[PDB]
Amino acid sequence: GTSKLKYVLQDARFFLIKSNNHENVSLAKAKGVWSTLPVNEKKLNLAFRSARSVILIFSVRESGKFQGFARLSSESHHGGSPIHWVLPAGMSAKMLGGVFKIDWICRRELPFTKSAHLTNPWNEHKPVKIGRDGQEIELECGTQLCLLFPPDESIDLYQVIHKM
Ligand SMILES: COc1cc(CN(Cc2cc(=O)[nH]c(=O)[nH]2)C2CC2)cc2c1OCO2
Repeated sequence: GTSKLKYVLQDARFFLIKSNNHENVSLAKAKGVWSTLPVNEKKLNLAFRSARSVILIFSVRESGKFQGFARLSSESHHGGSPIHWVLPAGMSAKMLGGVFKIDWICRRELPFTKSAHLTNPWNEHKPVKIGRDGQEIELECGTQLCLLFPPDESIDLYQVIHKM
């Protein structure tokens, strides 16, 4: 069903997260963590305090797809286990902010062709696939986008609900 998912998404905030490669999304899916540049770290920490759920919707650059979505379970923190992010040439790990813990809601992919009818008011009503890393997605567009993903029957939202 979709009812627990709708409950988790109720009054949520949504952010488009771009990854340079599949390797970083794979790491995030395996370890339940994400990290970003300080500009987006500040936005996400503010959002985490502001709303019952903050949803990150992931898209690997040039893949033509979203790779899933996850809920922030923490603000960013430093000093944990280093994550061997495949950083681009020239970016040290020190350029990153802290690490956010996340709980995956859907690890299935969604092609951009399936979201062509959804526009994001916070990015000039451009198709929701279009946006910089960290672009906020307005509630209604973000909710409908998440509802387009194939159901992920491997995940049980019971434990997620208890964290709200
Ligand atoms: C494009 O190369 C980059 C790689 C990273 C490593 N990052 C993936 C990631 C990619 C991204 O685009 N945005 C993110 O927040 N994270 C892992 C820490 C999770 C961070 C970057 C970045 O440029 C903007 O900051």
